Amino acid sequence: NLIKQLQERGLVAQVTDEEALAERLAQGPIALYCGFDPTADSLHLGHLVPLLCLKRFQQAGHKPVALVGGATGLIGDPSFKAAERKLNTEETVQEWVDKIRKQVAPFLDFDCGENSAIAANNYDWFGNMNVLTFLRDIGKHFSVNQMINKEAVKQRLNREDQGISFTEFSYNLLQGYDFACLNKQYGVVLQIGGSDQWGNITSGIDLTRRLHQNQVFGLTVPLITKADGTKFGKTAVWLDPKKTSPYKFYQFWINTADADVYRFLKFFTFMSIEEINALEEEDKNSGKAPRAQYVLAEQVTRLVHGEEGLQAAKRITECLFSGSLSALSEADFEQLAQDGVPMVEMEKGADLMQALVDSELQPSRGQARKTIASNAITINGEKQSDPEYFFKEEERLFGRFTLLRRGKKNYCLICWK
Amino acid sequence: NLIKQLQERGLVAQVTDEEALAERLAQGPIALYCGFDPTADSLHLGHLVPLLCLKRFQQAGHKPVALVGGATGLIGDPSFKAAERKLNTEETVQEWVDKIRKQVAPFLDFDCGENSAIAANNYDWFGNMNVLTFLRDIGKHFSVNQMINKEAVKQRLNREDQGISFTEFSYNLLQGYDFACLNKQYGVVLQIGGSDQWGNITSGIDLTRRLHQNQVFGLTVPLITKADGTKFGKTEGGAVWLDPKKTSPYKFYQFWINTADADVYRFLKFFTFMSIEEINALEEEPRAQYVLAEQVTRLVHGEEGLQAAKRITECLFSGSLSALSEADFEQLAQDGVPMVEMEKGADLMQALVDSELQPSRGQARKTIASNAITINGEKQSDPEYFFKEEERLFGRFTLLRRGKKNYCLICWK
Ligand SMILES: Nc1ccn([C@@H]2O[C@H](COS(=O)(=O)NC(=O)[C@@H](N)Cc3ccc(O)cc3)[C@@H](O)[C@H]2O)c(=O)n1
Ligand SMILES: Nc1ccn([C@@H]2O[C@H](COS(=O)(=O)NC(=O)[C@@H](N)Cc3ccc(O)cc3)[C@@H](O)[C@H]2O)c(=O)n1
Ligand SMILES: [Cl-]
Repeated sequence: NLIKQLQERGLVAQVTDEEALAERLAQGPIALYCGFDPTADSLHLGHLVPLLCLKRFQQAGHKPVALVGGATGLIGDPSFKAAERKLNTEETVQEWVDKIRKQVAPFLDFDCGENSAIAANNYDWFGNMNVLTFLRDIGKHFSVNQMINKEAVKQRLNREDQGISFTEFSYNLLQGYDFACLNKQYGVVLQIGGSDQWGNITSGIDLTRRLHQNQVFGLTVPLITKADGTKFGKTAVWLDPKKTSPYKFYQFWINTADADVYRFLKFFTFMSIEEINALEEEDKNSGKAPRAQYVLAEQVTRLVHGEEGLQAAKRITECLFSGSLSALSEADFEQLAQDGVPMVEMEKGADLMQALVDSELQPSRGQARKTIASNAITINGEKQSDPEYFFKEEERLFGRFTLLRRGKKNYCLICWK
Repeated sequence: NLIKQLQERGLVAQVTDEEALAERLAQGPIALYCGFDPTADSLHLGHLVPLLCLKRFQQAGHKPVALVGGATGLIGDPSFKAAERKLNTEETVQEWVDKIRKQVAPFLDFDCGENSAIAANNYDWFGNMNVLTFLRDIGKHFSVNQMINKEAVKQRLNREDQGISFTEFSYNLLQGYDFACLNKQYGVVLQIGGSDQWGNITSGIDLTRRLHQNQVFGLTVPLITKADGTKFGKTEGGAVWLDPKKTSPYKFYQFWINTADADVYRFLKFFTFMSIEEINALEEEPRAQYVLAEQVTRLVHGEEGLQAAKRITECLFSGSLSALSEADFEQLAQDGVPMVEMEKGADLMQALVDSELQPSRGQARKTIASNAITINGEKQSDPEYFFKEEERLFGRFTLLRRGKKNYCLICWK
């Protein structure tokens, strides 16, 4: 029972007619879908949970359809968003569409027979639909009375100053129609998404019933919450390495709290529930701190960034920890400059004293002198006690980088020129 | 000032930026519009007041655009309507568009130089507009918070069972964009309509600022009211239509004759081109109901229509029918007097029973014997009487009267 398995991982927030759906799943393979709107040039961890759920359905023999919102990204989903978003250009949305389609593709199997993945784009049907056709054939089935009371938009109707345009208000109908379209095109009978998408999903179930007279289902995945109450992925943790480096991504998982690590293994990895429970039991019964954060970091970094990406994240982690930077490549230093450690700009010939001031590692030049004399500053992991020390020509790695460290953990990469 | 002249006729319910509109009108000809949606095969008396206002503006040198809602008629205006309307088909709406366009045309001048009237149809811009273009280019300028606060839809936003669909809720944007579209195509700077249209007009004014950076104005006419509080133009038969096949010229003329004294002077101002000074002079007296009937019947049905209405009224008052044509008896059969279809050979007693002028043959006999019945205006007091063939006028009609006023037209099969 796939639904029961997903429930056991904590991956089911809500599900329409659970018995009929589980009966349909047990009968044989179904076609299902999840949509992703292009509101940026990359997906982030928030999007990864339902994307991996598409893969979990596919592993059970079901056929996943990953829709990219070519049309809906030109409209804007207001679902649980406090403010109206500016419209993006057709040109920008198209660029993002191609980037998101290409980022999604490696997470699903496009070559496993009858249940092979499908890439879809709702611009295929909205790009040539007339307004009167939309208002009549689709709009007649929506009650504004019900629409204005939906949890996803109700708060936007409290104050006109923090209101909702007719454009964003119409979004719910567009997503509704997509479900009817995919049902007609591929026999899609299930739509999945994060919990904020419930209302957009249920509109699609109801519309499919009115237009195609078919029974379809919805299933939502919970929005990720931390046990301490703070906002998840607040450092967004992007999937694109040029937005969030494999090193920053790996470190994000390493620093998961003990209260979140087992839930996160369930949500973000393909480890069996038995292996995750064995790992939790081992951490519970070992007289030591948990090791689960290391397993989670390895699993998700390999999944998103491959073995190359995981090996770079570990190599960088190792070199920063050990102090020895000889193993680091220029590409590894580029990850550090991007987002791995705080970084600053400085011209070659600088004394160790002045490097510490602009990096915000020291308040003044007078303080810098005593901190060097106390043998508290390292240059590329080598202890340097001389206050009057100037960096050697071999110390500027790839003629552009030097890693400053004050104490055990305060870093600043200097990007030379 | 044309605005002040409309105000003294009581034709101004609301007007936007009034001092600026008055100054724009005084400077020279403007282009203005009023829209009419196809929800029937004919307009009715409710549509006449804004239609005549387009003519009032054209007489002052302005250029009227009479819009027929080929696209909006496929959507449905919910403004101050208690319930959701069923959608009409594209084929039905198109038939009605052509009928309404043809009905409107004689009221305006399409051949008077620069200010010649224009027939417009919003299907010309919405019939092919892409949904994403409409949602982005138009819908982004509309606040749902403002829309739900429009007076026209407040009664529909409290209970789902007396609710509003997304289709009817979008209507306000279509009418809003028509004003922007006409401003761009023709330099239209004013929209007029009944007072129920205020919210739809103001959305168009706002949208025109947002889209074209142009200042445009709105003016509404009051919804015609009756002093006694009852609905205007609601007769026993229903609405008072402009189409003579729905409401005969005679029935039309009689509706106006029977206007209450408390309404007649106000109605002369709304429905006629008589000067305000003459109406006020007429009030000093009444001839007003006859003047109102003559003016509005001539305006809607022409001189022929008015003459037919007067000739029928006179023949029915006098009982003398020789002046009636077969077309006049057709008006009587349609809606002029009660009518009954009968097989030839029926006796006078049976015609009285079948027409419900009498409850039984026995009673009919006494009523005939009492000299209460006329056949084509001639007394017939023989209770055993059978109609003569010559009494079937045009081989088809025989008008019966019981007492001095109860008519029934027999239409022979
Ligand atoms: N922090 C977050 C952010 C997003 N998500 C989930 O990720 C998925 C993609 O997020 S999204 O791109 O913002 N999605 C939307 O805006 C959806 N309206 C996209 C869409 C769905 C179906 C369709 O027919 C057309 C379009 C959705 O299922 C969200 O619920 C999430 O789970 N947690
Ligand atoms: N009893 C009545 C009935 C109608 N009217 C007035 O007659 C005019 C036509 O009536 S109507 O056909 O119901 N009008 C509508 O539905 C308008 N929404 C038609 C319309 C206007 C502008 C536009 O760009 C597109 C469409 C409108 O101005 C009404 O306010 C009136 O004054 N009294
Ligand atoms: Cl006879």
